[PDB]
Amino acid sequence: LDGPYQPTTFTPPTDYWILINSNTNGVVYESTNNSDFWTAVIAVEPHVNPVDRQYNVFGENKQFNVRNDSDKWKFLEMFRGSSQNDFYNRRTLTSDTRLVGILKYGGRIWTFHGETPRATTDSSNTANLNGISITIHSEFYIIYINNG
Ligand SMILES: CC(=O)N[C@H]1[C@H](O[C@@H]2[C@@H](O)[C@H](O)O[C@H](CO)[C@@H]2O)O[C@H](CO)[C@@H](O[C@@H]2O[C@@H](C)[C@@H](O)[C@@H](O)[C@@H]2O)[C@@H]1O[C@@H]1O[C@H](CO)[C@H](O)[C@H](O)[C@H]1O[C@@H]1O[C@@H](C)[C@@H](O)[C@@H](O)[C@@H]1O
Repeated sequence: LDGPYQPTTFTPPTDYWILINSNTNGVVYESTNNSDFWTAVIAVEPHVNPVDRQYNVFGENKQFNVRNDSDKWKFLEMFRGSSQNDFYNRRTLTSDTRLVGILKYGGRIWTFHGETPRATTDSSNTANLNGISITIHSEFYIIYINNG
């Protein structure tokens, strides 16, 4: 509906889906409150063998082992709950549409995971929702995931 907006960093308001039109094979967005919430979504092109790729995430070079044996894009959610904790692949969205969504609502971050056209929403808790800001690397909309 509203957009597209160009890649930027901002603090999302609550109750609005951010829909990111992923158009490359790297970091799609980085989201943190710098206390209890770090999420980076990495885009993996169809049909790649296991590779150890370097990403610049929150000003640190991180190596992630990624793979994709499918015809679809893989959007890996990498999560850590503190600056000291290791990132881990918390969720994966497997998508032909290349749309990634995030919502702030009810003290939670909501995203889509699983495989289009039956991707479902899931929640992450935070003690500081209001402090979560996001750097979006692709054009985005503010309000589909499964359908385009
Ligand atoms: C159940 C469920 O939802 N399982 C999905 C899993 O984590 C759950 C999350 O809700 C939460 O983060 O953690 C919980 C643990 O306390 C739950 O286990 O998340 C993974 C990662 O996204 C899902 O797997 C991904 O999606 C599937 C489709 C596949 O592409 C995986 O390779 C990919 O990692 C996981 O979904 C289940 O995965 C298994 C096989 O490993 C089956 O495919 C299963 O069909 C699939 O469940 C289906 O997709 C879910 C996203 C959801 O729509 C569920 O209702 C549906 O049955």
